[PDB]
Amino acid sequence: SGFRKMAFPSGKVEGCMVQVTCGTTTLNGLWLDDVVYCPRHVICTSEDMLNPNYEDLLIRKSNHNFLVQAGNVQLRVIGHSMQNCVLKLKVDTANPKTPKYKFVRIQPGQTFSVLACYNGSPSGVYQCAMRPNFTIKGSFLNGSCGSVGFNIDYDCVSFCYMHHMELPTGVHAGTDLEGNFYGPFVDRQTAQAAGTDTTITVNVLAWLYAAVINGDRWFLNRFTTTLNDFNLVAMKYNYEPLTQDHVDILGPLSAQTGIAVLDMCASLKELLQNGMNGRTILGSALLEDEFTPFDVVRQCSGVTF
Amino acid sequence: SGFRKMAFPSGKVEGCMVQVTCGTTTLNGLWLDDVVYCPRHVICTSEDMLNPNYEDLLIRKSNHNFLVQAGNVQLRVIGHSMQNCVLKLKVDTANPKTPKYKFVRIQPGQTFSVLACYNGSPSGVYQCAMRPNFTIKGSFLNGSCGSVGFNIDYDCVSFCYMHHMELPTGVHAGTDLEGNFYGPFVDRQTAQAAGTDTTITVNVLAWLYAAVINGDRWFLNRFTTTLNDFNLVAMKYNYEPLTQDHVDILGPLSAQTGIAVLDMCASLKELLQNGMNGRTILGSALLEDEFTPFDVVRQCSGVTF
Ligand SMILES: *[C@H](Cl)C(=O)N(c1ccc(S(F)(F)(F)(F)F)cc1)[C@@H](C(=O)NCCc1cccc(F)c1)c1cccnc1
Ligand SMILES: *[C@H](Cl)C(=O)N(c1ccc(S(F)(F)(F)(F)F)cc1)[C@@H](C(=O)NCCc1cccc(F)c1)c1cccnc1
Repeated sequence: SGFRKMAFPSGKVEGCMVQVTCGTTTLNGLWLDDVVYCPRHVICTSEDMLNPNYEDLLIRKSNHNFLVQAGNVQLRVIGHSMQNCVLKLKVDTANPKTPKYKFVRIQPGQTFSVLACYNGSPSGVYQCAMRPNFTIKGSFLNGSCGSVGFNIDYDCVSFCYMHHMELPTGVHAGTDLEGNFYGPFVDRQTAQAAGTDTTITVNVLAWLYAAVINGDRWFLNRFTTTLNDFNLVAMKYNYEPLTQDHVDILGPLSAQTGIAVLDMCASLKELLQNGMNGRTILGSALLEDEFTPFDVVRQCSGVTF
Repeated sequence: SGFRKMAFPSGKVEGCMVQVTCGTTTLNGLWLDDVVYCPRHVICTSEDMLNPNYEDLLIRKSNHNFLVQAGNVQLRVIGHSMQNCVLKLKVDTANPKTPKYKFVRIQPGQTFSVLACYNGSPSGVYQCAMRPNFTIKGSFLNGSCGSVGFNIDYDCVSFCYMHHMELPTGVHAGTDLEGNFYGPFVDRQTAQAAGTDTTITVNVLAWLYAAVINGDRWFLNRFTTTLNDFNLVAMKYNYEPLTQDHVDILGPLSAQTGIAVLDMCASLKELLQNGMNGRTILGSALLEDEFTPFDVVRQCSGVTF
């Protein structure tokens, strides 16, 4: 019993983190095979971060200008290129600790573990959701850039996120491992709007299923509803519309609990319209939307990697 | 910016987890040097868990009855003993991945990372506090026993917790690595009272400092108070008494923020007496007490290991 925001075990990702230095800028890189991946803003100086011409900046740089360090071991750079917003540094040595891995572009509302790093060394590990507005609410200081987000499936690490920036609002923006930003963000120090964020409805419902599995039942009501009627209420409270695909994905939790998805939708409506009345669910006084239905099933049947 | 419940990176602990089997019971063990540590209830059968005589049960067992497996590699058991509630299995091989490590008995209100395991394999990693009543609010299924709690200081892992049991209430009890239970708990299937839990006041105050550092300031009031007066209010809301040692430990956060500790105490009193009025602090609609003042300082200056 119990339900917690659990990260993946970070050991396999720890073995790939390196430090990348170019001039005076130091940030984190990801060493897979004989390639090191890092944010291209490593080549930027303080005077060019307002409007960097990355193609012109990268031209003033050669392989020897990139200092890559894995622990105390200095790697030798034999090639550099730019892919979208990431730099790929070809090194003379294949990482002996390279795990089985893919690059994945995650969809909004999916979750992943962040290994926050400084100077190529790990600080800590937390579970995150890609918000509908393609930001994350993380914990990231100066130097955390190049820290990565991942999921694990048995032995394969699926990298989905590289940390690039903090917006003036205090939320976090980054790219996939091909260097394409999630959302409309660019890698320069200019004001950027994340836009209206919404609550991941399917995830809140997964969490209400988690709650019932663990004996929090007080919010279960005698009412049912319709996708259309529920969705009229979703839009009012800035919740993502619920679709039959969402309903289909909750099916295991429905089947487990014998609570029909639309009956949980009616429970959720009463909470949105009435609040929690100073009560709590799984230790929160708010509705939690950072657990996918896969995250509930994983946690509740004790899936190992 | 941002503030999150961050666990330590789990790589060094992953390399020490093994599976321990005795008869039909399988649980997790911790392989350090040539010793494997596990809950002694590994020797118990379903018919003896209500009132195990551990000394009599262990007598019916020999080294060959203990099956220890690190990945697919079967370890050879050349000695077994019982220390309090843990079994120590001497194996023929020193763990090649043994990290620099100590055993530590943690104090109530201290925090640590749990690597939840099944069949000697990691599921995930989360940050926990030892509650004042010596329980933890974790996520643990059948088979999670032997999962460990730790803190890291640069390169040294300090193991503080081994998971033993779930109480009928759904909270979690365990031992230090010398097998001494935190709290009054025993390792048998009998009803056991955790007792009244209290809120870790010093930790709530650290978290209010974290909140101010990150720009949540709405709860800051024009009132001050006294340790004695604050403590009159603490006892009413089941909060631990605040002592000058607590005040002393918050000093860095005081000094950083220029908010006197007793001024934060007055802020906290107004919240306890008035509630949050549907507002939120660092994304919670409740007062959070699972960050130590050391956890705030770590997270806010980006300490790596
Ligand atoms: C990267 Cl190691 C880092 O921590 N950055 C960072 C620094 C510079 C740039 S860039 F170079 F790419 F010029 F473009 F600016 C990106 C990221 C910190 C950071 O985000 N600095 C800029 C903050 C800012 C201000 C106004 C408008 C913006 F879009 C951005 C950083 C600090 C904390 C967390 N992550 C990153
Ligand atoms: C250990 Cl792998 C495990 O998951 N246990 C467990 C099983 C047996 C015992 S024992 F053997 F030591 F006999 F003593 F019971 C301890 C722990 C699960 C568990 O706790 N089972 C007993 C539950 C229970 C019921 C009533 C009163 C009690 F004190 C205990 C376990 C399940 C989930 C999380 N942790 C442990």
